[PDB]
Amino acid sequence: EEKQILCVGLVVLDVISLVDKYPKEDSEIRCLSQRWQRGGNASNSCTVLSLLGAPCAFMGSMAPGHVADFLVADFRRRGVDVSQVAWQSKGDTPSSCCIINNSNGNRTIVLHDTSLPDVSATDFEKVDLTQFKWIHIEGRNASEQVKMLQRIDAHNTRQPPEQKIRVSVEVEKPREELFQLFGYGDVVFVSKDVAKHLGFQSAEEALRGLYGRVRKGAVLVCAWAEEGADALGPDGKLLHSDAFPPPRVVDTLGAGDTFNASVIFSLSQGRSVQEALRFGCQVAGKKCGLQGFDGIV
Amino acid sequence: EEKQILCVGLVVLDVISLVDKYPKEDSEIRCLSQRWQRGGNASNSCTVLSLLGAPCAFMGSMAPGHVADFLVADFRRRGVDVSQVAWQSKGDTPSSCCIINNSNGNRTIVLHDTSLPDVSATDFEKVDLTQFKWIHIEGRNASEQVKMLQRIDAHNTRQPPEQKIRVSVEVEKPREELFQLFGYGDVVFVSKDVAKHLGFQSAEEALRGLYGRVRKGAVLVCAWAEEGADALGPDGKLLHSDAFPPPRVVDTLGAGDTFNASVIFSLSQGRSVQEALRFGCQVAGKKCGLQGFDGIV
Ligand SMILES: COc1ccc2ccc(=O)oc2c1CC=C(C)C
Ligand SMILES: COc1ccc2ccc(=O)oc2c1CC=C(C)C
Ligand SMILES: OC[C@H]1O[C@](O)(CO)[C@@H](O)[C@@H]1O
Ligand SMILES: OC[C@H]1O[C@](O)(CO)[C@@H](O)[C@@H]1O
Repeated sequence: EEKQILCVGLVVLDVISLVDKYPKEDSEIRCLSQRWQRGGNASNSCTVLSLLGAPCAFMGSMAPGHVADFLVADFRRRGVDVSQVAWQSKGDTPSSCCIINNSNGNRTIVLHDTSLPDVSATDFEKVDLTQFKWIHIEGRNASEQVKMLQRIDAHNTRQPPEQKIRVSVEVEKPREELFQLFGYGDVVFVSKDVAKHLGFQSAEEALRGLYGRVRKGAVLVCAWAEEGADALGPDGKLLHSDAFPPPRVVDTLGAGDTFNASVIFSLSQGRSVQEALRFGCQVAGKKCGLQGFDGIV
Repeated sequence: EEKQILCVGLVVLDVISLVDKYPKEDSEIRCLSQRWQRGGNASNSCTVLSLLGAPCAFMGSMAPGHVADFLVADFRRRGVDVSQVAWQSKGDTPSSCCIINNSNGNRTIVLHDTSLPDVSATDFEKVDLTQFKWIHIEGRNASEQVKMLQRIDAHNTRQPPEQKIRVSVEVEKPREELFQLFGYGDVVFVSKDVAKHLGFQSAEEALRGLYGRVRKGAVLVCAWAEEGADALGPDGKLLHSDAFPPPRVVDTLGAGDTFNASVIFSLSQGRSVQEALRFGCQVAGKKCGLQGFDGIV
């Protein structure tokens, strides 16, 4: 069953300026280039998933408008299905103002989340789970997403072992409400930002420190930028892959999303956790030498 | 003859994020609000001119596309005529990435001028000068704009004194090619940035220092932000108006454009240079207490 991979989360219009040096206050500078790029964690993962060759679908809140039309068009050009999008009656699809330093790949994100209602459990209740082999959830509205996770669980209990839906979750924002999401999913992604916010100084210590929160049987993954990525499963052994830096790092916008999608892809292809860590570091690393995601395969 | 006022220059899509504190490098912050706003020096002056009650027209290069459609729609909502726009066959209308500090009104502009061809003399040669009582030119492609200025001059020589077209020019960028524009126009606007670039420390010393470059009979104007604005005409007397700060300064984006348009409006209404300086400081000052230009009248 090579069904689709469903990613649930944010879609964002990223307005991107590429500069030599980060601008100072009240200054006026001319940019190297500018672009609009579809963004949002779950949305970027769909881009990378479809570039890796996997049929995938995005599910997130969008509002009808010019921004949405651009985003929907871009989704469809990547081959990312949007039939599960939760269209709202009023509002604006979120957007960000992004500055990318070209000399080191740093990225400044000024985000506008638009009081747009999040994907609700009632929205997710309508999804036909039989279309997906893997469902990835970007931690967002935790109380509602738990019910989605519970719905997937009840479905899985009634399926034969080979037709159970694999589940991954990302806890990327250091917000207390999201931490309960650690206890769901077969694969849990914890951000370096969340690890540090929680007092850890390395992926390894974060993995050892946090593993008692995950569902028994789950794999906890913590990427650490230039120091590579680490994972920890039920057998208690810490796994690690080094980073694979490109010659010049020019754009780290969405680099964590590339890692996440690559790990999801690798595991969904039957690879082992060690293999998935290495592939994730490789694809994310070479994204960092590119503007955007084209050229990552 | 209360004909139109024509402003020649840039139109820009300003993508604006309003923040508490200016973001640091590689950080991720959430904005207070975001908006798109039509921008560009000549374009912003048209906005303020139409808010002051004057029929006006914009002339600048635009490329057909979604950005242009937004800009044209916004022009027409302000009542700014766009029939003289120089549509190009290929390219993108310029846009900027703007961050506005809400606690002091500072503005960071990251601009993308799009290799879009500038309004040429051949474009301007087609304009029906009999429709305009005043023509303002944003210094840009100086060699071509001089020929426009020369065309207006030849027209004026053949008109009765009361039907001569008044001309103003802005020299806002510290670029050597633009300085020849000092010798044209009845009113010359020199920016604080250009004054400083040229070694001056105050409007007054800039006016005294630069006046020998202007056409005999012209008035030289130099605005200096919180220190108000100064002017110098042929009689040799230095005129000055203080600033009129709002209670809270929240948005200085386009504040010089508001001053320019207000001086043009005031002089075109027959007021004296002293009056035009005060009005310009008043309207620009109270723009600085507002986001955008609505509410400036
Ligand atoms: C945030 O993600 C980053 C950030 C900076 C770099 C720099 C070199 C590199 O090779 O990869 C980077 C990554 C992706 C690697 C991982 C493990 C996610
Ligand atoms: C650049 O323009 C600025 C910048 C900052 C302020 C702050 C207070 C104020 O009252 O006006 C300002 C202006 C406009 C005044 C002039 C003379 C152009
Ligand atoms: O927080 C949302 C921001 O983060 C990103 O998804 C990067 O992974 C950007 O595309 C978006 O602007
Ligand atoms: O340099 C162009 C920039 O300057 C402004 O015109 C401000 O006067 C902005 O509207 C535009 O982004």
